[PDB]
Amino acid sequence: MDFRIGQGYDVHQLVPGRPLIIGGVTIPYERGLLGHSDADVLLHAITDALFGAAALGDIGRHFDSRALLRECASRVAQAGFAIRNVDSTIIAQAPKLAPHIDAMRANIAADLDLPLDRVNVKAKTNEKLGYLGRGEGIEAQAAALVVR
Amino acid sequence: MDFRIGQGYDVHQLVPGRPLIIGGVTIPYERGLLDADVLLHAITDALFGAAALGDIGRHFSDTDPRFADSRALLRECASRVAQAGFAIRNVDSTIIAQAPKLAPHIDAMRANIAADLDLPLDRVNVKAKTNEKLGYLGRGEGIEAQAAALVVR
Amino acid sequence: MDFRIGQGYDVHQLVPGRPLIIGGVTIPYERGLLGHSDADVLLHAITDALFGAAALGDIGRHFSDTDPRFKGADSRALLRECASRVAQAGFAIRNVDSTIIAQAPKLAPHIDAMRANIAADLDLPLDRVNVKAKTNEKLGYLGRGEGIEAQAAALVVR
Ligand SMILES: Nc1ccnc(=O)[nH]1
Ligand SMILES: Nc1ccnc(=O)[nH]1
Ligand SMILES: Nc1ccnc(=O)[nH]1
Ligand SMILES: [Cl-]
Ligand SMILES: [Mg+2]
Ligand SMILES: [Zn+2]
Ligand SMILES: [Zn+2]
Ligand SMILES: [Zn+2]
Repeated sequence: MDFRIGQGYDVHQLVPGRPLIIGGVTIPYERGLLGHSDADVLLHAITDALFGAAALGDIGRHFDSRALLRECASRVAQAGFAIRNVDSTIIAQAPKLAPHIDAMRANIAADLDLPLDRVNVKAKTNEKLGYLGRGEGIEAQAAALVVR
Repeated sequence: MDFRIGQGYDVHQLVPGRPLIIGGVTIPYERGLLDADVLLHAITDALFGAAALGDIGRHFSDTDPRFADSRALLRECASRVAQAGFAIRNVDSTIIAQAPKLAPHIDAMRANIAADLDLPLDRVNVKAKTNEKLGYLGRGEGIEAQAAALVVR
Repeated sequence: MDFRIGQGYDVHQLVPGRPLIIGGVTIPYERGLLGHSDADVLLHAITDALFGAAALGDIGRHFSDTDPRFKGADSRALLRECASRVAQAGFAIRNVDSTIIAQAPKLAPHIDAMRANIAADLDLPLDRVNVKAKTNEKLGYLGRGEGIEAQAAALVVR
């Protein structure tokens, strides 16, 4: 059986008067993510991880972020792949993410047509180090397993 | 069969006044990590990720009276992964530290992790990188670990 | 069905007077990457991921930072030897995915060429090799164009 892995990376700046949307979840915060779309850093990293696993290139080559994640899933199936699992990490000094995670995971599992038990979202601070630890941006990392 | 991957990340500040412990190994150095075992946390996180059990923060709170050191948490993690129905297939990882030299300590760390995970030794790998004097890591202000894990149900 | 995964990281400083070589492609640019070898950040990260998947240590173990035979070393040749030691360990490579993070130059026009180089060195079809390119959204030393980073994941099978 023809397994493939992919890995994704994303980061966006924290700016004033933007809403903070991570994993499809709007979170109350003084700042939000700057990007050309809704800047959903978690969903972007997963998207890239999925594109990588199917050897379809990346987010820049192909293109709200949930519609984009859905399209990615469609193009992955187009290529003949099925998604086995997604895992990920959000790196954010603030605000607290713990309470929003199950929701993010539910958003992701819906968009990808996966059962909840095949999707995971983890959260880390940056221990006050670098631009992340200063709350100047937020990073996400993702890993995806697919099979042909 | 029913394979899953997981990935882990971790970082801790590196300052005078503490012992340096990485992958269960104490390392002579003029600094230490605020036990703070980056390598073992990233790997634990990777294992929960693969199992889709959340993360180390949900399982072992900076609160709970039940918790101990990073190898104990790794064992408990492994046991919880087993109960969800997953056997661990392999682990790989990278420590990014500008200093001190990690090469001599690598087989020791791999030995701890394989013991803790109940794996054949040839299923655990640990790599080491500098950050080429770039950023907080390259200035020695902290140390990062990265981990990946394959599991099967 | 004895599958293994690996992951890899690399960074190098971007400096005046050096060739810019990434994924084995020489990119026209006024700066290049600094290292002992040709400092190909992408191939190094992929080499790490392969060594890691096979549990063979890492690129420092196999091709020391200090052995003068690796001065100006072609990193494609290092990747090929890596693939060779992975197969000799009994693994076949199934796929590689990877990411480059760089403020500049534009990497999109060279990405296919990099994928081609990697697929040849690993003896894979193009459709099992993927290369992605990111900016760091202007954050940190990567945003300041001080270095270029790469990440890789590889799946192999015994
Ligand atoms: N920002 C956060 C980092 C880690 N854990 C959280 O719950 N929130
Ligand atoms: N800190 C280290 C960086 C790179 N190699 C080592 O062996 N140790
Ligand atoms: N340096 C680059 C970053 C992102 N995309 C590119 O095409 N190039
Ligand atoms: Cl940038
Ligand atoms: Mg990083
Ligand atoms: Zn993004
Ligand atoms: Zn930690
Ligand atoms: Zn390198």
